[PDB]
Formats: sequence, structure tokens, C-alpha cells
Amino acid sequence: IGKHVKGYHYIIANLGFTDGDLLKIQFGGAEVSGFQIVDYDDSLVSKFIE
Amino acid sequence: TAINVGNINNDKKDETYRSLFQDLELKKERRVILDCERDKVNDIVDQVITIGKHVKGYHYIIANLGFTDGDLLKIQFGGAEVSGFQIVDYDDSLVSKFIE
Repeated sequence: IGKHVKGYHYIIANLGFTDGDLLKIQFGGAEVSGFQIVDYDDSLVSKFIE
Repeated sequence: TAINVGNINNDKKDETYRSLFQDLELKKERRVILDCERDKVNDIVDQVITIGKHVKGYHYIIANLGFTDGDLLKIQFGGAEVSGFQIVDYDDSLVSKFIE
């Protein structure tokens, strides 16, 4: 329905932002904020992901 | 505003396409004609949905004899008007006896 252009602004209220597929609205123009408890940038998780 | 969309490789396809509509944003272009092979249509249609240039305000014209031969249900609920051309009439009884 196209309600993701520049003007809308969504909030993902779970501790897993990068856990689901979100590239789909990566270029729509709307803003998207979320929460991440598993910081894939932390060193321990990087050795885990490998 | 004729833009040669033909010469593009597949690896840098997403970059030159957003840059094509940030070049179509200079003119605030809301009316676009495609006139391309049916395969290159669905590629163009897809990137259009990702940037969001299919809501109420845009109008596309598909210049090929295969309007219903591609997928149109995707850009069916955005808001933009879309037009094209069809040669195969699926309401005629001759094609009906052929489709059956």
C-alpha cells in the first residue's frame, strides 16, 4: 500500500532488530528505529558468528 | 527526458537506478514511459517499489504489447496510475477455446 515513503516513521519493539529481514524498507524513505540486545559488533559475538 | 537505460551491468544495477531517479527527481518527474523488453520491465518496476515512487502521484506507461504478460499485482495497491498495451484479448471466444 506504499505507506513507507518519506514521512512515516516506525518503531520495532523487540530486542532483535537485525534478526529479521529489514533490507525491504532500507530505501523506502521512511525512518525505522529498533532495539538490539545482541551487539554483533561486540568482539565475543564476532568470534561466535564465525 | 529520454534516458538511455540500456547500458547497465548487473553488479552496479541498484546504484545507477537510484541515481536515475535522483536524476528524475531534479525534474520532479512524475510521468515516465518505459518502452523496454518485458524482462527489463519487472526489474525497473521492482526498484521503483523499493524507493517508493509508486504512491498517489506517479503515472507510468508501459510501451510494449505485453501489459498483462508480466506481473502487475505488485504495483496494484501503491496509488500510482499505470498504463500499457495489450494485443491478446482474453475475452474473445477464440482465445478462450485456446486457453481452456
